[PDB]
Amino acid sequence: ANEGSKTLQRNRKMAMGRKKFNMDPKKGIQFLVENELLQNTPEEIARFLYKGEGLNKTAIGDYLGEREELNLAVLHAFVDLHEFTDLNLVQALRQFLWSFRLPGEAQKIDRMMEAFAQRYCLCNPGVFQSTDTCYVLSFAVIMLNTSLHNPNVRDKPGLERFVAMNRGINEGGDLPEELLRNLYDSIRNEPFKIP
Repeated sequence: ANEGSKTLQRNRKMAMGRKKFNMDPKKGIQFLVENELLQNTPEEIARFLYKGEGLNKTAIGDYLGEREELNLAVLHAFVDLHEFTDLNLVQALRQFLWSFRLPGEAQKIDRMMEAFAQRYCLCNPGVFQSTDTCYVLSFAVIMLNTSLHNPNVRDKPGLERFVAMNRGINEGGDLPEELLRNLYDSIRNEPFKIP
């Protein structure tokens, strides 16, 4: 056909695919793939969602939380797009929790946080020797953020309470108190921005 026309038609179909995605993620991806606007590979779908241009963060999280094989592969590729080397756990969490909004269903959140924990540990080999320590401490940080910054939680845990709540999780030992302190202060001073 002709180049200018084809480009303009493609750009509007792309805009349509975004709206479709935002109503129903699987249908949006289907429209873009069938119209040759997106390659149907786990990494190309993950880059598309990571860019997130005109996409609702809730719908990104909904797609990433589906149980079928391709969605799990896209989730793993999406987490691999995040660079976490030399970031502390809070810095890495701020970045991750901004790229999409977590689904409500506990089983979907579990898959997503497990994938995060694996990426953080692979990127920072010295920090946590167990992915279970990273997973548990990630939820501790998320809950601390709610406790310190939600006015409905009366009596916010102090640093000593936060240290004592996490004893025993570092392969039977404790995490360095300087690590716990730095995470606590980072959260006290700057709440997570949730999309």
